[PDB]
Amino acid sequence: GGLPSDTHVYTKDIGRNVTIECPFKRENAPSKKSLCKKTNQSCELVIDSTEKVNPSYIGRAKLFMKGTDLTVFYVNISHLTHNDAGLYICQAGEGPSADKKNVDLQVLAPE
Ligand SMILES: *[C@@H]1O[C@H](CO)[C@@H](O)[C@H](O)[C@H]1NC(C)=O
Repeated sequence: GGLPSDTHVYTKDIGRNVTIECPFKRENAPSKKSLCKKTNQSCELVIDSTEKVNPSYIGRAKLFMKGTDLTVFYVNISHLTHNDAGLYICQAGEGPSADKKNVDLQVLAPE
């Protein structure tokens, strides 16, 4: 059951949607906001605030903020597939001072 530090787990049935919460600090409010998916030593872009999106998620992923809450962004992923399962990282900013949040998506799929 090893996880990255302070991981938020989301559990969804196949074909449903998930809204991932990505907290950050004021220092990174002006910076790029992104979600990426872990591979063992790579994190592959899912979507970022420059409107770049992974072809495997286009039409299914949306990145937004809400109200005047200046300290959190959201990524909704719809039409979940078993291949969407796994670890993701939220990032606000770039480099050593970036705010990161570890996320684990569990997708329950047919036997
Ligand atoms: C997304 O899932 C929520 C449950 O968290 C549900 O209320 C909502 O209707 C779903 N939206 C779509 C477009 O499937």
